[PDB]
Amino acid sequence: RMKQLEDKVEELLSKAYHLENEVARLKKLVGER
Amino acid sequence: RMKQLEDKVEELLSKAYHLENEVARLKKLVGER
Amino acid sequence: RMKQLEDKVEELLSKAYHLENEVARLKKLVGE
Repeated sequence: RMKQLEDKVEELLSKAYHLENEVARLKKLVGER
Repeated sequence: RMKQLEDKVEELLSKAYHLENEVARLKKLVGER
Repeated sequence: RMKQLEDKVEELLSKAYHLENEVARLKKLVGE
């Protein structure tokens, strides 16, 4: 229970940080102004 | 409180999964691969 | 789609950091 919840939070946070990096790259690939 | 937060982490992980799907779609759309 | 995605990713991050704080407060209560 507690440790499992903590591990899922860490899984979630790394996923979110990778999503944040992908969004930044994509914005650069789109090349809007 | 424990099941409220267990449910919350599953809800956010599901959101992250659908956002990863969207990142893969946007890379295909912008010309990548 | 690009802006919609950026906004959803910002909401995800915000929600996940708030959840992390909540989980740490719960860990103080349940220990382990």
